Amino acid sequence: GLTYCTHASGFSFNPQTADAGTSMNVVTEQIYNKLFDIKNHSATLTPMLAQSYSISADGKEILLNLRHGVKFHQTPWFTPTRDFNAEDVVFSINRVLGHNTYRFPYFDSIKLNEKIKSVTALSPYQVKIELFAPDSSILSHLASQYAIIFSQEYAYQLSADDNLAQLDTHPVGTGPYQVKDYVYNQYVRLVRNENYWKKEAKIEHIIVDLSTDRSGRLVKFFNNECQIASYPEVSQIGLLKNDDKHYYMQSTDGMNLAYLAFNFDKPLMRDHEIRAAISQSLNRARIIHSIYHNTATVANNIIPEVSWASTVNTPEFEFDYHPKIAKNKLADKNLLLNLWVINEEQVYNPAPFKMAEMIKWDLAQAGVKVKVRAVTRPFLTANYDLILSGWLAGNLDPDGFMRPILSCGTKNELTNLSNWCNEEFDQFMDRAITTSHLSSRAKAYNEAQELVLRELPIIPIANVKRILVANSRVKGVKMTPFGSLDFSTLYFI
RNA sequence: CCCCCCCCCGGGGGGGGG
RNA sequence: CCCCCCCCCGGGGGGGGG
Ligand code: HEM
Repeated sequence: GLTYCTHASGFSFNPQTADAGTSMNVVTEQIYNKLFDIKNHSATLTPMLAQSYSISADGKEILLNLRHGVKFHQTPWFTPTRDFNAEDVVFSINRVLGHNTYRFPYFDSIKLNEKIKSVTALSPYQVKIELFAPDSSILSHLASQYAIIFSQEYAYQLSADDNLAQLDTHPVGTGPYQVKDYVYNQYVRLVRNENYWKKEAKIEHIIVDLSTDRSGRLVKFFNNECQIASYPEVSQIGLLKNDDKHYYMQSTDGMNLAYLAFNFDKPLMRDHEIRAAISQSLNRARIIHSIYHNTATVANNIIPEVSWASTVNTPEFEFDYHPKIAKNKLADKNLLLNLWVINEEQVYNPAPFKMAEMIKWDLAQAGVKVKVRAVTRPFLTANYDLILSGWLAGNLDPDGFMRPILSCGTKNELTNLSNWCNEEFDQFMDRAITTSHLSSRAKAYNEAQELVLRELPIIPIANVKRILVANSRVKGVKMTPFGSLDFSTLYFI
């Protein structure tokens, strides 16, 4: 038996209804399968519930050849009568599109229904996707944590009794692990799926512990009630070592960006002169040590270096810390600005309010008055001059993170906190998915990044590392920038 | 119930890359 | 740790014999 301890913050049996850029769902990574997986810095489509695919010459039609003999979980709440087929695929994508099955933040922010025309079953083992125009990002989005396949047989039985809410309370998937029992925001008890379509899970029983706070997580670990500890307290990390023979640490870089956005609804914030000066006033180097204790990189980029689309070696930032230039342009302007901070646990921010004080301090030195406000996620959904946020993405295709944050389509949404719209940026972004090749795609993505780093719609603060601690007994631990953790590969020695 | 071909999975052996 | 070929096992589909 293995125990995985992590935060109750962001816990869901459905990453589709969850707010985008906030989590990597460690639970749905084990109980649900996608059509494809992408687990390499080359973005190679690993076939999962889809054996293979082919794209029409014009680029507007994708055919998915689905795997045979795949069966859904046999749980107390559901007992399947048939194998996985095209009907389960058709139901799952049509739901997020808003089409006949007979708010999805991620899929809304990438505008899937504007990408996809139709998803239809040709054979029981063949699905046809119609596209409005060629999109080289479609299968990467269907390779993401958000594109899990649900049971059509289960949803038909649930819709029979108005019970379709149960889908997210009592799950049924094709994953290597199966849900046994749980208590909300406390624990999840997983059991190995015996009739899995791939190499079977090595550990029969896994418990996902959500109960303990960030501080007492390493406490529970060293008390041996916890064999893998995820997201530990940042100050506690500097107490640990890599020499120890009873525990090891594993870090990973990726798309985990903390940033500051300018509200472009504020006539002052639409001024490039003040935006470039505010950035010059911020000592982002000093923030990385006080907030992240060497578990982050000062970010002068939006696309991480682990992305296939990082062809720029992140050049020197033209609006980096210089308080003398900042003091001149801002003090004489006599500015007072409302800085909002989302009051929640952030994966890109261990201490978001502490950082908001360090920003309030750095800006006062250059003659800017900042008034920080603790704001809730739904209150924001219902005014700020600056907001402190970020993005965590496993999908390292910049269509999945740069489009939600900076595109015109998402301006009046929670994803684009800048309320920015640049038709030249949208130009590069649209171009980057009409071309199918990585050379062509990375060129347009670096052009858009270069535009973002000069127009300054956001100030990138940190390149954050996801950390975990594991016991020496536990082998088969592989932390990747591409997703959560695969519990299938875990085993004791 | 017995026998071919295709696809997929798992295992073992030979070869190739860090 | 990643990738070829051979062999074996299991599963799914098409074909052939009582
Ligand atoms: C490789 C170098 C290792 C050294 C030098 C080492 C040393 C020790 C020491 C000194 C203790 C007593 C507590 C202490 O004062 O540290 C201990 C206990 C223990 N060690 Fe190790 N250890 C090593 C590797 C491992 C590994 C790989 C495991 C995997 C299980 C392991 C499992 C344990 C366990 C479980 C205990 C507690 C008693 C027990 O469970 O049998 N050790 N070891």
